Amino acid sequence: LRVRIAVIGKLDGFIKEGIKHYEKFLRRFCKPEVLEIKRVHRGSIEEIVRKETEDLTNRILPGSFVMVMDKRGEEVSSEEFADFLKDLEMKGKDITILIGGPYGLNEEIFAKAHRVFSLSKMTFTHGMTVLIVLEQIFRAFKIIHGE
Repeated sequence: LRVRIAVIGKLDGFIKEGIKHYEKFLRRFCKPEVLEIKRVHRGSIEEIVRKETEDLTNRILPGSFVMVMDKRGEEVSSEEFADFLKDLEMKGKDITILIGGPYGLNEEIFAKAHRVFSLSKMTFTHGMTVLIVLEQIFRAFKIIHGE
């Protein structure tokens, strides 16, 4: 079961340390991968967002369940998230999670998604989004597996 998180933007030091921390605990349940995508596009905000969105969509694992994180998406509790994960673990379906940069995402991405989730009414940075999602995945695998 592979779990890829593709994220636009350079991750801070503490964010990379947190990734390593959650990866160590997640390895008993899945194979996690965090891909950092270089915020190097120029032009109008619309063109920057369009190119960043293409960059994320080009990192979707083929045949995976795609979760786009966006505050416009549906809110979900940890219990609900665990149900989603239990279902995907039952199906042996890999998961790609996509996180945009500071200007947001282009619409072409929503048509490639199986679910669009909002983690809060609050705005989180790209790095904090990665940490929250890895911790929720860990939490969800613990709930499902008794622990």
